[PDB]
Formats: sequence, structure tokens, C-alpha cells
Amino acid sequence: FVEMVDNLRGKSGQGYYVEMTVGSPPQTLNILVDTGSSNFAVGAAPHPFLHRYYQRQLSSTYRDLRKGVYVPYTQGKWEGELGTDLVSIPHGPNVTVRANIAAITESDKFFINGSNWEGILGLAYAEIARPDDSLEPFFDSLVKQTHVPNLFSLQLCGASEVLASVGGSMIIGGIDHSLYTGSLWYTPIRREWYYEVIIVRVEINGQDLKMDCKEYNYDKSIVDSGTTNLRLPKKVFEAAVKSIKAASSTEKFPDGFWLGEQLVCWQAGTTPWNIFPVISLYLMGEVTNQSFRITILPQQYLRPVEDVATSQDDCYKFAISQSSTGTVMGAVIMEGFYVVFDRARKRIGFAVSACHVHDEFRTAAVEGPFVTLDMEDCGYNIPQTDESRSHHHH
Ligand SMILES: COC(=O)[C@H]1C[C@]2(CN1)C(=O)Nc1ccccc12
Ligand SMILES: [Zn+2]
Repeated sequence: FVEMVDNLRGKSGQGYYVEMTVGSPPQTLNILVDTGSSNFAVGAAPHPFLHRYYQRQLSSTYRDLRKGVYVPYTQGKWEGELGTDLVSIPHGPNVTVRANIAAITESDKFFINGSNWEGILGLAYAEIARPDDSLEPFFDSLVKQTHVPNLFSLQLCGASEVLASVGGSMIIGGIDHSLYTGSLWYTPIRREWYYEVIIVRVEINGQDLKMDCKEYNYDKSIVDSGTTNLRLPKKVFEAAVKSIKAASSTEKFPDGFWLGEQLVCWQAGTTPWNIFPVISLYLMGEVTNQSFRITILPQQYLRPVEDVATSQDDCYKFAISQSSTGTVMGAVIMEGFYVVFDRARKRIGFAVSACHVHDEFRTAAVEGPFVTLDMEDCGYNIPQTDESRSHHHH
């Protein structure tokens, strides 16, 4: 799959994007690769953060669906007009698909100044598409219209006046064995909406957090390429930070640091990595009572940021943060690993990435199996609203 290697780029903390074309003749746009959502949406009008945008009127193959769409996130929001057009991924499979496209006509706190992307490719499932689940997602249309296998894989890699450039690979339709070492371990997709998974155990430097495992997945756990941080439920975040602070206590950081609101620095090349612990997330295995662990380094959860001031220092941001909407395994987790979104088999694979950042004493790892007798249920059941209950599903 050599032509798809190195098909992702971006700026550290601002998203990985892939080049796509939309329309006839093809307009090129940089599109955020987001496994935490299910819409293909592109800037379609002027915005102070956009260099360029989709112009429906210049496309001979555009069809208007004469329907609007609205997507608020917590942080972030956009709206636009629905239609279809021809879409291709130049550094992807050699095919062209007719897909749904949301033409973003207005937004708030969505586009990111300097990120160099103009749209989003939601790679998750129809259930969480807007306005509803009859708007077929891009990947679904790709699979139905072409012979491309129902799987994609992501290798996200490497992280004074500008942020650092990052690179990665999105392999559509298969697995490229040059992008990983060792074994590939699979965790079930719990339900096809988000890429929901189940964490059964958490350790910080070998030490079990010893919480009821349902807390790890309160109110869900998901794999999301479009989120920078590892985000943890409030209770878990608190326990995690208490344990990391204890490991690192030779260094008394400001509160702002642990809130992700302040950098901490050392003289170039002198960062004391070994005072920061590894974090191990045990994921449910394909077999009853089995699990496997993925282990990340401080090199993953301390994000490097270059101080225009003291550019003579190596400075870092803490990239683990509190959530009220469940665990998010964001780019912090994914930069450790080659991650296989095996939709055909309702599972997510992890292996050690051939490009992850480490040192001479520790590595990110994927290891198993681990076995538990009479393993309880670690999944949470989100309270059912009357609104959601009333939906029909024909
Ligand atoms: C629940 O939707 C998700 O998790 C998606 C969408 C996402 C990150 N991943 C988000 O939340 N805001 C936002 C803003 C810009 C780009 C991507 C996103
Ligand atoms: Zn009905």
C-alpha cells in the first residue's frame, strides 16, 4: 500500500489531515481524519481561518439534497447544506465515489487558525451521523460503490515561530506490515456508533488504580483520531494525576501544568523522562476473560512545544485531561500504535508503531494475553432518554 504511506500531515495538536478532491473538475481540500464522528463536511464559504473552500457551483457533478444540517459539539459547531458529489483520495485507493457532503456555510470555534485543513472526514458509523442515521457516511459509500475492503488503518507519528509538523499514514482497505512490529491484538467494537471499546484495567507504572472497572468506561470509551489528548472520566483523571504526580514528585510543577494550561521546561536534551511513569490500558480481548495491554510513555502524554522566548529549552504540555463524556483515546494514545479499524470483523487492532517516539530504556508496547477469572462487566449503560427512545428505526 506504498502509495498511501505518508498521506497524512498536520501541525502538532491541531489534527491530522488527508488530501481529497471534491467535484468535477476536482477541487483539492485538506480534510481532517476524525474517527469520533460520521459526517463528511467541508468549508463552503469564506472564513478568516480558511485559505480556500468548496464551491458547489463550479462542480458539474454536484447535486443539492435541498436539506440543511446542524452539528454542535461541546467545543465546536458548524452548519450547512447537504448534497452529493464525486470524491477521491489522491494518495488513497485509485477510485472515485459519489458521497454525501455537507457544505459548511457557517461555524463557530470549528476551524482552527493555522491548522491547514478545510473540512472533516467522519469515519465512524451511521448511528451518530447528522441530521440522522439515514445520511450514509463516506466510508460506507466507498465500500458499497467500490471493491475496497471494509477496513482502514492509521499510523499517526512524530510529535520556533510555528508548531511542529506531524506526519502519518491512512491505509484504506488493508494493513501495511511495514508500519508495525510485533503482534497485532484485537479488542471488540462494543457497539457500532462511535468506535466504542471496553477498558478492563488501568495501571500507572505497574500499579493498579483499583477502581470499579465501569468507572473506566463511564459513560463510554472511544478511539478518536480527531481528539489530541487522552481524556479520562473525572474520577479516573483524578486518580491518574495523583499517581503521576507521586512518580514525578522530585519536580514541583504549577497547578496550571496539570490542567494542561502551562508548559514546563528543562534545558535542551536534559528532560528527566524516567521520573514520569508509563500508563497501561488493558482492553477486553476477543476471548472471554482475556485482555491485552497497550502501554504508553511520557513521550506520548507530554507534548513538545517550542517557546519563542526560551527556545533554548525543551518545553512540554500535559496532554491528559478530564472528561464528562467518557474516555477518549486520542492522538496521545494512537501515536504509540498502528491502529486497525477492522469494521468487517467488528474489532480494533493495536500493534507497536514503527514510528512511535521513545528512548533507550522504555518503549510503547502491546502485550497479551492477560486472563481474569469471573471477569465482571466493565461496560456502562447510558440512561435512555424519552427523546432517543421515541425514535423509530426503519
Ligand atoms: C464527538 O465528536 C467528536 O468526538 C469528533 C469531533 C471533534 C473531535 N472528534 C469534536 O468533538 N470537536 C471538534 C472540533 C473540530 C474538529 C473535530 C472535532
Ligand atoms: Zn415508524
